[PDB]
Amino acid sequence: VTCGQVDANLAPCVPFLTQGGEPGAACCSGVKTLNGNAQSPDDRKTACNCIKAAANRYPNLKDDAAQSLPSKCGISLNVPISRTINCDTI
Ligand SMILES: CCCCCCCCCCCCCC(=O)O
Repeated sequence: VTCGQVDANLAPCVPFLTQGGEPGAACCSGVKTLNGNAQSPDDRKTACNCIKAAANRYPNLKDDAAQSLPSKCGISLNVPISRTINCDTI
């Protein structure tokens, strides 16, 4: 896991994460790839920190979009999309 790969995976989620609505196929696919790549505790902690960085790019981030993404994509998300998560607890 690198932050560049996290950014690539989550890029198609940016409109949903910033405007609400539904994630869409490309976003759900991106998140499933990420979730697939966060296979170890280290990978998960690393991904968590990169996702937190990404989430903190957008002053207009919709936290409830972020919170609804796993249910809308049908996945158990190992690394939640959050601006404030402490990644040590992942
Ligand atoms: C369970 C994941 C396998 C699906 C692989 C690509 C799916 C992309 C569209 C995602 C929509 C959610 C599907 C689902 O997990 O039920």
